[PDB]
Amino acid sequence: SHMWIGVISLFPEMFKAITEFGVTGRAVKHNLLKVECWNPRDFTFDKHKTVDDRPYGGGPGMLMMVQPLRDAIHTAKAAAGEGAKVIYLSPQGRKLDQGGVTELAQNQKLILVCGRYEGIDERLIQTEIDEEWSIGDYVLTGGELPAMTLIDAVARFIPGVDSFADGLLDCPHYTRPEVLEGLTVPPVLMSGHHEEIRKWRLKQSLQRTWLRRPELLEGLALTDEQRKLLKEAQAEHNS
Amino acid sequence: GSHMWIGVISLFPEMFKAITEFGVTGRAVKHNLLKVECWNPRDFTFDKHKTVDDRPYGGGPGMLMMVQPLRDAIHTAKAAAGEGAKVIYLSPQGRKLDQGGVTELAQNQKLILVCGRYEGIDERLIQTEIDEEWSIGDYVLTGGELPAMTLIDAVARFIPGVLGKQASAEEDSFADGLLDCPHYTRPEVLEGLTVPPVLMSGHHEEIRKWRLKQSLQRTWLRRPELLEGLALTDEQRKLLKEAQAEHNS
RNA sequence: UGGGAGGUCGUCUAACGGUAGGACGGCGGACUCUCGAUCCGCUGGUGGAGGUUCGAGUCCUCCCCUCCCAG
Ligand SMILES: Nc1ncnc2c1ncn2[C@@H]1O[C@H](C[C@@H](N)CC[C@H](N)C(=O)O)[C@@H](O)[C@H]1O
Ligand SMILES: Nc1ncnc2c1ncn2[C@@H]1O[C@H](C[C@@H](N)CC[C@H](N)C(=O)O)[C@@H](O)[C@H]1O
Repeated sequence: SHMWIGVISLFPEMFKAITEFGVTGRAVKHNLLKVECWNPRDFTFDKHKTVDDRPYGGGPGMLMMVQPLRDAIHTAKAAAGEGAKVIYLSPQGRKLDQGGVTELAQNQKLILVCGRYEGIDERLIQTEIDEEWSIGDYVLTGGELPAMTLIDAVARFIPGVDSFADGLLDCPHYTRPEVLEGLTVPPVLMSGHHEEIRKWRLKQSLQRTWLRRPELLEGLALTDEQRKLLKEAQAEHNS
Repeated sequence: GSHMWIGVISLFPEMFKAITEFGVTGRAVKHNLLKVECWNPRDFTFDKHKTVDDRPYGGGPGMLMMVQPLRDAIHTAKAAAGEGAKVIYLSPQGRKLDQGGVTELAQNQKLILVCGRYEGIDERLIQTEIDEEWSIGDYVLTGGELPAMTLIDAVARFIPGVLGKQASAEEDSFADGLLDCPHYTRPEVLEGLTVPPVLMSGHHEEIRKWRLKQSLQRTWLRRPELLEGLALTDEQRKLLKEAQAEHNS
């Protein structure tokens, strides 16, 4: 099985950033992931290929023009066939987190609408969009980076391609040399005992989650081992 | 004129064309309002195999970035940037980015962004070369390039002259700490839905109040937590109260 | 529907008793853009009757509608 992602964007070339590079790029070459794009501009019918328009009530800025965007969405929705969910990238949507990523991952086909300018017509959101998703509480100039972020995150779940895995931040990592700028690698990682290492790393993940993002610890049911190790870390932090 | 410089450390510098050749950010670059320079650790690898990943102690998942190429790239960039440059590591273990953080980061004249790949980077490079760690969200990506581009884009909207003449009236979410109001454009009736008459009224004061009320109502219904510590005018309190009543009962 | 005040394009704002303008909106067009930028046309008004005056947005009367002050 593979993942198919439809994208509606005025700047499809931006998507090369994920399709021609890294793990996701490798995913594309092996046909494990396909990303098809439709450009509202290819759907205009005028001399200047207009894809934006003025918002009613005046004031500055522009919105994406309704017709080209709509036609692109219907065309993409068509090509996608039955069962394809249309998602609009927006700061007012559901904030992405690992749970949202896994849910989005269930879907076999998705179509991602990338806004530009001041956004899209509200009626298109009500009539064509199934779900709105935000990548964070901040505003960007467009939805392409958010779309690629979502794609990359879900792409990690495609067969043949873990922090947050258990609700915890990842542990610290080390590689050669044994000593770097007077800093030595914790002896336990070189001890070669898989069990001592596993326990040390788990304790570190727990300590970091507690110290940097302690709130990520309310919704979890720690195992006896996790509760014990966390208890130890808190004792070490301020004795 | 207004200018900002962003140094980037990345194995895939070409990814950055996504924010430098396109849109508002592309024009900002084309007008020298925003400058992005990229150093690639692969160009600093002694390894004859242009190898940039090394094995993690303890065995485990994946590979880590090789220390020497990454370190040399960071020192070269830091040296080129000169003094006063803040070094940031993109990582999910970092401070979660939000609009307040974007304004704060936007307070820097020079920044260097380190983009990880594979399982990440040696913790000691973080302790010795990194000033701050930032995450774009509670989810895991294959690399720091998208997060870096996200950070750059987010701060770029705040560089004067980027959006154009009087961007102070340009409306986006979080700009004033509230979510944006809904927007409408031509045609007047599509898929049975009509544009709210007030926006066609030409009545300026009512439109200002409508927009403000919509922003308050939408923020209240979708992200009420933002409303927890917000300085508000008498008018916003009144308008918000009207909206809360209107939906309830 | 008691006592005050007031009516000009859709909105805001001008005009001595002398040919009713401007800004924004709305419609449409140029930039030759990826311009969330900037320009340019077109649309459109004195609430209604009387009366004074050579002439009324302006002054007088009545009618209507609107705001403020206690139903
Ligand atoms: N936090 C975000 N998450 C996902 N997409 C975003 C985010 N911020 C901006 N975008 C995209 O950027 C496009 C252009 C934005 N300037 C529009 C913002 C819109 N006016 C709002 O505040 O809701 C939006 O249509 C979205 O597609
Ligand atoms: N949410 C995020 N915010 C910022 N950077 C991220 C995010 N997710 C992944 N990255 C970066 O992209 C790469 C992700 C992977 N290397 C895995 C990282 C590993 N889980 C860690 O704990 O660092 C690293 O460079 C991360 O710093």
